[PDB]
Amino acid sequence: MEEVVIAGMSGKLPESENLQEFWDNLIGGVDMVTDDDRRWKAGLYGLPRRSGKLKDLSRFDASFFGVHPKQAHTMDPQLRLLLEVTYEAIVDGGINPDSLRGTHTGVWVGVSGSETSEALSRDPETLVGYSMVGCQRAMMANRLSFFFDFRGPSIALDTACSSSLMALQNAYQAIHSGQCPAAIVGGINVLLKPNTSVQFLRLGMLSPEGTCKAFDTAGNGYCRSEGVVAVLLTKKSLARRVYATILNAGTNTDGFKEQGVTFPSGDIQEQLIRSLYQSAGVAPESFEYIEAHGTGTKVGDPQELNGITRALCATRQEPLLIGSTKSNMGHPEPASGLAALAKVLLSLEHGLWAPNLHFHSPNPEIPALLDGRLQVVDQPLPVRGGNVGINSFGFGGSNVHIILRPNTQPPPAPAPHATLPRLLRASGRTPEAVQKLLEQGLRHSQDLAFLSMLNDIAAVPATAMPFRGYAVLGGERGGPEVQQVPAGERPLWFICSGMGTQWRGMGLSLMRLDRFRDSILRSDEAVKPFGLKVSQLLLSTDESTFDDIVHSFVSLTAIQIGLIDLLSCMGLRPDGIVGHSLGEVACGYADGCLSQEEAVLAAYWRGQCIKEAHLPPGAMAAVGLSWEECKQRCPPGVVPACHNSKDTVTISGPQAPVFEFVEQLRKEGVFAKEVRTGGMAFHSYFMEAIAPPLLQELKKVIREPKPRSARWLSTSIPEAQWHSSLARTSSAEYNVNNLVSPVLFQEALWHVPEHAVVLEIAPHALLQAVLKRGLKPSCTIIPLMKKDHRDNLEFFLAGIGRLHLSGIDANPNALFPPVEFPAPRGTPLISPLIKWDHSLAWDVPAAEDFPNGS
Amino acid sequence: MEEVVIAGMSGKLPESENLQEFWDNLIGGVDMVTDDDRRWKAGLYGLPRRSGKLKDLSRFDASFFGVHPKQAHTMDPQLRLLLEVTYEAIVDGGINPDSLRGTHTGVWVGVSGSETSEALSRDPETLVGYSMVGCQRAMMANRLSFFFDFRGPSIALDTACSSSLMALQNAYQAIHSGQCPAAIVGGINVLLKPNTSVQFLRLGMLSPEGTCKAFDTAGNGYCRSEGVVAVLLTKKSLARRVYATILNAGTNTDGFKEQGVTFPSGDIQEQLIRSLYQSAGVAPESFEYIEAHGTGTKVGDPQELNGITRALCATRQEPLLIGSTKSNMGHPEPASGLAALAKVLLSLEHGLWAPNLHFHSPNPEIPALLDGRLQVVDQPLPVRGGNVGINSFGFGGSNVHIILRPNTQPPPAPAPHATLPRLLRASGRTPEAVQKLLEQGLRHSQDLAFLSMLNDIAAVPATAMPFRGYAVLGGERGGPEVQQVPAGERPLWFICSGMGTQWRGMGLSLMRLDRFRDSILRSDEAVKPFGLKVSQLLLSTDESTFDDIVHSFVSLTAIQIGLIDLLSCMGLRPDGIVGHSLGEVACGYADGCLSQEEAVLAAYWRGQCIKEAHLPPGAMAAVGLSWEECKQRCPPGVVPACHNSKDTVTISGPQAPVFEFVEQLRKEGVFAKEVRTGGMAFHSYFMEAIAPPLLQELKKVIREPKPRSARWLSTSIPEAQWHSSLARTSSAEYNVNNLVSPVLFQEALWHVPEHAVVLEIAPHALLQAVLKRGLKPSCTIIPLMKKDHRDNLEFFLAGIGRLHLSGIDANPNALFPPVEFPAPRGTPLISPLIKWDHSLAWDVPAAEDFPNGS
Repeated sequence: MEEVVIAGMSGKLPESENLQEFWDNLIGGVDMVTDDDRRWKAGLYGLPRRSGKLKDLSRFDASFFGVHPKQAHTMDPQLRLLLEVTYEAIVDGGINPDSLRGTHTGVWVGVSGSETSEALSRDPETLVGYSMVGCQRAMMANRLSFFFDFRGPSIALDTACSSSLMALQNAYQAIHSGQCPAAIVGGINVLLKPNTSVQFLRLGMLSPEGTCKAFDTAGNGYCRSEGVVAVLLTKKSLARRVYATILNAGTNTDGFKEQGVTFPSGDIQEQLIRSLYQSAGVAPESFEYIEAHGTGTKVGDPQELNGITRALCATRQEPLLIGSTKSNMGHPEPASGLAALAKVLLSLEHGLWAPNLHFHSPNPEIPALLDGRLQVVDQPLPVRGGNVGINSFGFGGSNVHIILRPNTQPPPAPAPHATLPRLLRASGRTPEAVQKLLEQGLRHSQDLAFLSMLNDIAAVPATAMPFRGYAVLGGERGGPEVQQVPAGERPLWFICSGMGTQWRGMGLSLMRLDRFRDSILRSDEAVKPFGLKVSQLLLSTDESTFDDIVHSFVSLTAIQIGLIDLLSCMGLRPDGIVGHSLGEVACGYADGCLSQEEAVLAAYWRGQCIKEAHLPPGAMAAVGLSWEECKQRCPPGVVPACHNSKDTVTISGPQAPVFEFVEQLRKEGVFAKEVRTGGMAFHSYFMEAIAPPLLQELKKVIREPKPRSARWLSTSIPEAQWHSSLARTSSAEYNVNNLVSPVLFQEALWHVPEHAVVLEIAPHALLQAVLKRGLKPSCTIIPLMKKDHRDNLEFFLAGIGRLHLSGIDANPNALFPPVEFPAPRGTPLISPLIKWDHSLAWDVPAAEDFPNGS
Repeated sequence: MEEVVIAGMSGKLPESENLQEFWDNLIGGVDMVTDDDRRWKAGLYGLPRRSGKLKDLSRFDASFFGVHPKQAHTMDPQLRLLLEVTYEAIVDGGINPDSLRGTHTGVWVGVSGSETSEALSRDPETLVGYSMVGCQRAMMANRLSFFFDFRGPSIALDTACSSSLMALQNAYQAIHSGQCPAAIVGGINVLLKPNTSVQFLRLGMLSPEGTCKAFDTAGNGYCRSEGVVAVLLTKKSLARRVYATILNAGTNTDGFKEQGVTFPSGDIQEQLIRSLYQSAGVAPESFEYIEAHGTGTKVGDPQELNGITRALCATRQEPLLIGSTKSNMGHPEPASGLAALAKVLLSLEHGLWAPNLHFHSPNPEIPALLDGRLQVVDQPLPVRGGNVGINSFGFGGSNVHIILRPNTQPPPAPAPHATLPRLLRASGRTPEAVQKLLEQGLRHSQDLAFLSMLNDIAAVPATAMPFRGYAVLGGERGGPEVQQVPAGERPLWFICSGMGTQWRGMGLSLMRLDRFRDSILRSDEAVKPFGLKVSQLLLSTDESTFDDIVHSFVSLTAIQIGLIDLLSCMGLRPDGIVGHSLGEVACGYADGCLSQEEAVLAAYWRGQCIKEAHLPPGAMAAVGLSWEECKQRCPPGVVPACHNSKDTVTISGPQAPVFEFVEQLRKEGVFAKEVRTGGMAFHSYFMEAIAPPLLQELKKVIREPKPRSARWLSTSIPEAQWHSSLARTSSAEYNVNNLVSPVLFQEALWHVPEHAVVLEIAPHALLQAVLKRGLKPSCTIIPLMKKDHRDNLEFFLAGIGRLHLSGIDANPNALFPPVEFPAPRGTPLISPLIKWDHSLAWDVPAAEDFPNGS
């Protein structure tokens, strides 16, 4: 009752390390079968010289899959290759494999031989026990279920040549019945000992020329080949990527035949095909292509093709295209179904049917090839539309047939959010893997679904993949950044600065993000009744607006609240919060003890009470003196205000004490930074009378307060008063004490741990130099906005990107509108982009480890 | 949506050639594991000396399964044994295998090793191609599907130790979904090369003592064993025999474990058990026995038993019985599930739980064994009632569990038809097989369901099983009769005699049969209005009744019609019909051109017209003269009447011509048999006037006649008049010509073919001596009734029995009321009663055909 789709694909086929190399060789018309001594001699025992073999067989990333190096040498090579391509298939689906770690997904593998098992057990005096664990035929599925933590059925089955498609049929029935949510289908074949080829030669099944002349007059046998293929099957609701939908799948057996056990029977195959499409409810006119078994034998090809033309070409009125990938590749026996399925799905993805090789004249015993009812694809011709049938028949008599419907999702309509720059994060075992992923993301910068699945597969722990990277796409600067991430957990800390950081155009560039704009409009409707709206303070800003201190207060708190909201939808939960005056006001929303409206009205009421009453113009000169030397060198009535660092302390007072330290700024090395904000002496004794009018207004907004958390480190309260009744809750008296007390921004900074990642929440990171000398040198400081930046959205996205390079997982897909659930076809492949650590070589059995009759 | 039942069982286990030998060894407490050099040496390579092995491995009936003797030598022995036990399982179900020849039944076999394949391919210069066909792992299922002509899925699967029960689980899902009507589940394991045992020894899994000390403190490993088991699964409506009903079946996998791939996890097993019974809807209180995996390892037994006591023994209030057949037998790896299932089903059939061996003290790490919540069966204790759970866990991590409910059908209530004698037919390859079946049927003569399934499995062609036999059970004579049947088809011919064969008590003994009594009452209601009823002519017969000729006529035709009805429900369709006067009247009902009422009224009207008019008393003297000499030696007005043979001709005439040939009977060798029937000259010139009154009455009964068939050979019409208008239909003029013409019973007999089987339909076979000298000597004449026989039902059943020995298939189950569809439990097993032609020895690989490190 559930729809079953094909979600992922990966493979290793002759002269085809990756699935793309496979496709290229297939459409290139290259003879992937070769005459090389890569496994045994050229023509020993009278064997054919030509065979299809894999490029390499001794490469395995043993540390990733957690196998001991002594156990990896005594493993079946086909199991090592199956582990790697099984990871690559899940990643090709767009699914992180960690989301299937407890589920009931099953594994079905089609194998037919275990030659490594009998090569590794020839000497009973030097045996090891690990050869049983790494080479037994059930372990080809059980090791996959063990590593990927799969709780479903784990079966290895052998059904001769139809073994791989039979596994697909059983996995189909498991998903269809609701037993399993997902499944993995595999198929493996490796040619190691020549005695099996001598057996097939004496049976009469091997061509002397080593060629599958499919549907040809000169066909006299097949050519043996290798291959390791895996696909990922899932229900429709879990699929990020869809290649095709399996309409139906079934099987039968020939039964008794007078001719023999080996001989094919086309009547039972015709019955299987007709019963399948009937039960599926599809008309035979709707087909356009059928991938035949097509092994090239003398008696098998007319039986199969006459069965096809009886079941399908009765009342059709159109030619039916037919092909066979064994003419391009050779015939891997238990892995022939998934290799043909890979060719079909690659042909559907690229829009062109891959041609057949070695087809010159039709077989005269097949009359449908002579009048045009069946047409062999011998040239590349485009895909028009309809269903594709795939059948594979074993020589024992097992018949399997699949009907699948390709997906035809068009590329989406253009949208105004598609012009915004995006983030792309990557991970890998080596720097080259991260470079490959980032450069392929740069090549396809306008493909939104491709970037979404690439961002989805990047959340791997640093112990598994120790190299991470990022690149900002769609911007003007660009540039991949790759570095090695240290292992372990690093705490994330939030620091939000105070006043003096406003400018012309605060956060406009990232007003294009929807969630930031929603937060800004929420703060707008909150201050709307109070004769104010921060939207004109954002868009219609000139120099007559931010010299006011009320507008500066609300335009600081709203921007910090919007940044915290963006970080909260990002998935990030802070471990420690420490602010600075109005930053400490926004720390209430950062901690959750405040909400939007109370924070914005508290900031506006602070500004309103300050602008209501009037006190002598104040100063904020900054001097190059410590905290203790400033108390003894100020005149009476002049108080130190800000304890930023051990060398930077801000003084507060009137103009004549400000003019007093102009002369002492000439003396020695003393800073003469006299930056003021409206000429008002915040954090001073001049506002001891400001609090009682202000406190009255506040009690009407932050009534029934909530207690502060242990993560919030207070900066207006000294350390010995942290347990008092005033500093447990974020009440109205807590906020008015912030204005009348000096900010202690040094003793809060020494409680930050050793390897913390510090995020600065400010419209301009002017506290970055203070935090560098004020914190431990094993900390990372990341700014989020920069004053007078042309595209501040690119600056924000680079901060999120280097947050990925520190070790904190943060998915930038949540910032943008989500992509529709089926990806459109023609989306680029992901499984060729995965690279492993292949610096080591492992043991492979040779031809001398098998009995030669000596 | 369909109920799945276990219908058949067969097996070959250590020291257990048949399933009964297995049961005996199991309850006998015999250690089926031995220390003999039956496969390799005693303790070479440091291997344990003890192992469980089959009794013989080189026996195969190659001609029955149609394999060439050169192909049989290069076959896997385990496939040969699987073919034989697969036939035995179907026969044990009570089902003829020919009724599944076109159906969609599937085959699932659990294998794990193919050592014969690598022993037969060691020399690439002397290879043969047949070793691929007979030893490839897919062929273990494909050869079964090929021989038995099965169209369903044919899969060989390997899932380590749980491989046999996994096949049962998949076959369960196929029947449950409605995909398959029936299925065959197999499991095979054979120990041939010692290198695999050395691998298991180095892994640490083998006990040094070669003992499975299940649930014991001293358990340190398992003992390797052999075994070939097959069961037959079917839907409920097809089952003649039910062992149990599968309530539920399922599987899962352990997934990732910190301890390793090999280590068992009881938590996932507990989850599987709890999910199964929940989905099945059965309470955990309803269980009474669970067959554990019970391999005897140090860390596996506490994990499995603690998982069982968490899933099952939470709120139970009763002890739960637990056992393990591996303590009796050893551990066959991929065939452990079906062997345990065989032990459980044998224990349910015999009413006693088979005890465990080698259990002395409980494992201290299992606290449920120390307080009584789990109880080990170490003594034979009776079966009380409830469900039985069977689980088998592979060492790769595959977990499978079965819930099955035993059938508790009581033996039926006694009935009056159970005292009647029955027929039992048998077939076999040898005379000893037929003798075994007949003597086991004699031992259980009162078991009706057992005899019904034995009669059902006996319909095999003579080319397959050339020895047939029969025995009449419940009679007083008895005696098995065994002979060799000649091959080919033999035509069946019906001959029904005329008058002069009546006696006192015609057919009474077989009035107890229901269909004969129904035919008699149908003829009774037909003649009821005509002031007659043949029931008092049957029961209330004395010597004042059958001296009348009307009663003799109806009591001949009714008995012959009832015999023909019994033969028609028997399944038999005649090839040639030839009668004799009133026999030729009953030939109309034999041919189908007449019905019951027309035949009975025609016979009664012949008698009524004969008894109406009166003619001079006639004679039927019989003389020892030929047909031509009788015409020249009779006086004028005296006509020869019956041409029985070349030496026997009946004369017809008055008393004074009858007295004339008394004197000539003294002369030479002339018979003086003057037997008359009422003193009336039938087949003579004295009844030329009898026909016109008779014809008038007949036109009112056999109005609108039907044409005679080519099988009916006329005896009142000469050969040259066979195409005339009088002899094409069985009209009223056809019957009145029978009375006025001589019967030509010789020229009809020369048209009978060479090897015909002749059946005599008469209440007393007085024509048996005539047919012996009148027919060819290659014909068999079978009488059906004998005059003055004490039990004529035993005489009829012996005729049907020797009809089976001729070659004609005839099932005597149709004569009696049918047996209810589920057979009651305790019905004797059938699969130990099948014997083969095992006079030849085939090749088995030795230990020297494997690499020893030389």
